[PDB]
Amino acid sequence: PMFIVNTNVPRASVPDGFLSELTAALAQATGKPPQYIAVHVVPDQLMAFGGSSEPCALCSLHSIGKIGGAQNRSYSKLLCGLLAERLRISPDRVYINYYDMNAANVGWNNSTFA
Amino acid sequence: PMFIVNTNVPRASVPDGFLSELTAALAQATGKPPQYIAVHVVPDQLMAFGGSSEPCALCSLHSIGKIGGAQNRSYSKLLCGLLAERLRISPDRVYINYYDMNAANVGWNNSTFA
Amino acid sequence: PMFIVNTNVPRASVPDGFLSELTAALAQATGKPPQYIAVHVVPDQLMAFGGSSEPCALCSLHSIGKIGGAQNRSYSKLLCGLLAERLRISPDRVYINYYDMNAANVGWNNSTFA
Repeated sequence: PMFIVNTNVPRASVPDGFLSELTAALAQATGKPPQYIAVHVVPDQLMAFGGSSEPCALCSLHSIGKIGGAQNRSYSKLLCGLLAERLRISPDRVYINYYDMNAANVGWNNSTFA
Repeated sequence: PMFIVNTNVPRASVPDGFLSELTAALAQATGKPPQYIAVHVVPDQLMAFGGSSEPCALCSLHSIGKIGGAQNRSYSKLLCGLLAERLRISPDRVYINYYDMNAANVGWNNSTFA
Repeated sequence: PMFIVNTNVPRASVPDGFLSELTAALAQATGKPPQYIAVHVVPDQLMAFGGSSEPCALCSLHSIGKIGGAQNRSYSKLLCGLLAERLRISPDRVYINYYDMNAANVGWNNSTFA
């Protein structure tokens, strides 16, 4: 699984430990080992949400399976909760796009997961 | 809806008001209230289009519905027009990927839109 | 086609000519003229793979067709190989997400490819 967060929050506001906390949380949530979790945080972005430049985030989670109605609700609660507690971003200023990737469309270690 | 522009145009060439203008134009184009529109501009990128480093942009528009043949043509005319007028990027050096997201696959406010 | 690499490798470790090399390689691999190939490299990223900050990359390849089981295996061997040779990233610390785009969902030159 891969989680990317783009945000206008400044780099200095990202706490130590944030990638590691995301990694462990996403391993637990998705049922995949932490060795398979990739995370990427991109602060200091030029963005607006609802025409306002208050803190906000535009995120993605890609996974081969483990994506669906109830699972994505659970991910959203988890991930909004973390963005709120660690980056002080209001949950209603977060969008997360979920992608259920076909194994044949995910490259790794010179091949694909198919 | 969420619109992201990645460009090699430098930050100083992005005019004041660009995110606001995109916000309002996309609200109008999609028929969604501006409170729903997120915009993100990423200047100064290391990118090439056709093997040339002249101004170019790689963009995305994600929306729950409001995506389809004729709509996407209309968005492209709108968005290439803005990139040409404001960032001096030629329309033939712009790619925009359109994504029709399922509401279940969009997180917001601790949940999803499903 | 459009290839994006996000990496924690620093900007100074990206060799001059890397974008051109990726352009040529992808033109050959996809069978498209180089004029259609767009490439984007984003170094110095805050990212982790498996909880570790050793060199890694999260990439995408979008193309209108030319995506499938065997092709994507081939692209992954090519692209992992280039990342390993040129950026010194281990292939087992690379994810590449492949996207087969509909021509109606790709904007260019004030319209779409449909």
